[PDB]
Amino acid sequence: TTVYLAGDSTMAKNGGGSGTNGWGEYLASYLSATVVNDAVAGRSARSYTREGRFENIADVVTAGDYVIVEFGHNDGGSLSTDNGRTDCSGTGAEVCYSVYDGVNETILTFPAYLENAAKLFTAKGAKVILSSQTPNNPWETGTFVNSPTRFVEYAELAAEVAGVEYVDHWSYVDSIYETLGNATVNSYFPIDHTHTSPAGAEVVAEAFLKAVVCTGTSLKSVLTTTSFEGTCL
Ligand SMILES: *[C@@H]1O[C@H](CO)[C@@H](O[C@@H]2O[C@H](CO)[C@@H](O[C@@H]3O[C@H](CO[C@@H]4O[C@H](CO[C@H]5O[C@H](CO)[C@@H](O)[C@H](O)[C@@H]5O)[C@@H](O)[C@H](O[C@H]5O[C@H](CO)[C@@H](O)[C@H](O)[C@@H]5O)[C@@H]4O)[C@@H](O)[C@H](O)[C@@H]3O)[C@H](O)[C@H]2NC(C)=O)[C@H](O)[C@H]1NC(C)=O
Ligand SMILES: *[C@@H]1O[C@H](CO)[C@@H](O)[C@H](O)[C@H]1NC(C)=O
Repeated sequence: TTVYLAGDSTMAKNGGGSGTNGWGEYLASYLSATVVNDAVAGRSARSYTREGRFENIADVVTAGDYVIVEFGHNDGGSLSTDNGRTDCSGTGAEVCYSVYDGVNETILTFPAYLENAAKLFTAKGAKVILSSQTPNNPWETGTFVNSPTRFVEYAELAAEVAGVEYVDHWSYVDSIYETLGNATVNSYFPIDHTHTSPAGAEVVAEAFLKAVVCTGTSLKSVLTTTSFEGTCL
């Protein structure tokens, strides 16, 4: 059994550089399956699709494998000044067109990109888990602010439409950050409000596993332990 990870710098090996790391690097210790971290810094559901990265996973994934997909951090912004990451606005079959990198690109909505990827994998017999994005430092201002982005609800909507599983990674990380407090959580963000230090990445990976155990996600089958702090919800 192999577990494929698709995400951005919050999940990727080496995080966003400068001594930060991604949560995907701390999962293997807790699973009895091989973990393949295909997350890449700076990608959105759009650019990950355009670069052929979902396709690459589709080529090698087999029946029984898992694929965890988590995007959102790089999916917003303005299409007016196209950075190549921003998805088309909307929750369904809306299409946007923008010239980027020498191509008049057809751009889909965030849910559509995730639904299309889920369909490719599911048809081959893989188990897909769509996960909401992790939060930027919620204590950046000295007080706790719970402010989910639109991509948290979109990931949930996508899983529902594609018929796959959903793990609310956002809520589980924000719940543990709230309890850890201001000083500790700020220490997890060494250079900006997005990229976690190795300790923050470990806490973020544990929060994903807490969410899996609490919700009864299929990944439960390859977990080596259920001893993680925090509570269900
Ligand atoms: C929530 O938790 C945070 C983190 O624990 C609390 O903030 C810390 O509070 C302690 C105690 O008050 C501060 O420690 C003091 O620091 C001063 C020196 O002044 C400061 O210098 C810091 C270092 O600067 C360098 O490093 C930075 C990081 O790499 C870099 O960005 C700089 O360019 C520079 O190279 C600096 O981080 C700090 O900035 C903060 O304060 C400014 C106030 O004017 C503000 O503009 C800025 O946005 C930051 O908030 C400040 O310049 C020492 O003289 C003193 O002895 C003591 O060690 C510590 O600096 C704070 N850290 C941070 C990250 O803010 C915070 O109080 C808690 N919030 C609440 C509401 O409780
Ligand atoms: C991109 O393609 C769409 C649909 O084919 C078209 O309407 C639009 O004008 C094209 N963009 C440019 C800059 O030509």
